[PDB]
Amino acid sequence: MNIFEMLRIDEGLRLKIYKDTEGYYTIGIGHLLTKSPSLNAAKSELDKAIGRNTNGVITKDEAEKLFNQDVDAAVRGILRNAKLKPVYDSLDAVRRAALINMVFQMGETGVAGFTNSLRMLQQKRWDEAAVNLAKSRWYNQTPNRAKRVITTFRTGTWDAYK
Ligand code: NA
Ligand code: NA
Ligand code: NA
Repeated sequence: MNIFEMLRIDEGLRLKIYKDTEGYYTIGIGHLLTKSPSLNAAKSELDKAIGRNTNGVITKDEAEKLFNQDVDAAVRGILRNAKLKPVYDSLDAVRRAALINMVFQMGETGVAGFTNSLRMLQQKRWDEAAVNLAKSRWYNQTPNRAKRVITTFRTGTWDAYK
């Protein structure tokens, strides 16, 4: 198990534009296109992201390219953020993947706002961090995925993904 396989489990793979859990146009492996309600706006984002006229359908290789870029962007965003980088640096490799997963789903700014959870993770108070992470819109709206990510932070194992 690794961050790519973990996110593939959590995000799935679809090759045509569809709406994510928040109702936002998405493609591939959880590649958010736009929060706009305009499908045309989402298709333009897709064409710009892929570099060709797509009219809403991509290949698996194209989906995997966006996914690679998106995982890279999540790590890059953690490392450039003054609140996330110290937490990331303090974690082991499994829990680092759990933090990348959150940033992939919610964005750098969203995760960096979890001030109290981040402090408990930096303190390595894993059960307390897990309880605190569940007191969130994130957990309430995607509880099964959040439970998997939280179990990864709690245990430092891949038990929730195997
Ligand atoms: Na708490
Ligand atoms: Na869920
Ligand atoms: Na589990």
